[PDB]
Amino acid sequence: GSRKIIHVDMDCFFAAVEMRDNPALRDIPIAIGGSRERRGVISTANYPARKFGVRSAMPTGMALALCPHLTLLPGRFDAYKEASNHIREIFSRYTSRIEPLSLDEAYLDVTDSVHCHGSATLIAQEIRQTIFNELQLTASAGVAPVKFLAKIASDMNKPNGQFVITPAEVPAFLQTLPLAKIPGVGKVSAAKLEAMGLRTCGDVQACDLVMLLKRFGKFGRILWERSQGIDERDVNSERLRKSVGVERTMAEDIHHWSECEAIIERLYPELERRLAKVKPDLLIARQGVKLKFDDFQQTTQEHVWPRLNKADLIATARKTWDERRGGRGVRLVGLHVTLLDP
DNA sequence: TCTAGGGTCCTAGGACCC
DNA sequence: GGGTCCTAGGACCC
Ligand SMILES: Nc1ccn([C@H]2C[C@H](O)[C@@H](COP(=O)(O)OP(=O)(O)OP(=O)(O)O)O2)c(=O)n1
Ligand SMILES: [Mg+2]
Repeated sequence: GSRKIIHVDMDCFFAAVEMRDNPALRDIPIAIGGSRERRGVISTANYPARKFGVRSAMPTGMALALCPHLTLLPGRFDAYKEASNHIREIFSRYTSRIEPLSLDEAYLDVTDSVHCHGSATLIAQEIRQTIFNELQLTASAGVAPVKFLAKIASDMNKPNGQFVITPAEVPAFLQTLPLAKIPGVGKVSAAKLEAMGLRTCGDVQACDLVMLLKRFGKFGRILWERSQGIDERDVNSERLRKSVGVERTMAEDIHHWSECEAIIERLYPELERRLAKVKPDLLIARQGVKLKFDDFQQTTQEHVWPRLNKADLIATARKTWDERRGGRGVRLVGLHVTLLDP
């Protein structure tokens, strides 16, 4: 009664596209991210850069410290998007049960499938191959009875490899599996688990569920399940965004309400444009603004609202700026819309 | 080092509504 | 009182 799940993961996706398009960049440390002056962070880096310890989500500044000779790329969304579109069309040749997770990742459900005598291993290898023919990009993949295991498996032989976990293999695989490797277990959670002497799924199996629920709530349950290989989340494919936003971080903090109003005038047409594409009549459930301050704290202010409306966002922004800023500089401002259910 | 942008899901205080 | 809605913020993911 198993499922067969494949998680497909593009290797260094943005850097790979750049290396493909410009071969001079192959053997050198590169990164797609925003400049230090733009107060940017690294989206992604290729292997030569990763060797210096350069990482996704790393402040560009830390990345030039670790790797002085790093070449920084601003990124080309249209090139990445086109590639991602094509990859998803390839998946569709094998199955309709496709859940994209980002531009570079997707879960496939392949339980039903007559594609390679029902072999998930062979379907995975055939998708990676043919992503390579066609796009000249490599992918890694994981095959497992459930989602979170397929995802962890796609990391085990990257880049340009794959890894399979059979139902028989799950108990041995879990035993010494570090909880920090479970998706949704980030640094705060792992630190908290560690302070209780829980480092592996093995540790968590020896735990009482009620205690994990009382200490952690819903994540306590999820953790207790994942530690045991349990993950019933079905592959979706019918997933739609529930919200849409546009936000910008300025090169220099602002201290004047007119500066905030002016940035909002700039962000608004882009919000309108993006919302138009999924809802022409710009009707919505909530809209609101966000500000981030100099001490990196942020605040959001949204309210029930029938239709995307600029003057209301500006009015809301004035309130937020007058009441919550407390004299600080603002490094970021954003606009946000919550969509109507179904 | 000095911390994006665009999302999901989850919890929580307290107003609202029956 | 208890359910639901509204709102703001945290932790994560890519
Ligand atoms: N914090 C992040 C992480 C990633 N990305 C973007 C850049 C990547 O090219 C793409 C995929 O992200 P991953 O985090 O899966 O990393 P890569 O695909 O870059 O590398 P790997 O081969 O390690 O999966 O999404 C981003 O914008 N911000
Ligand atoms: Mg990836």
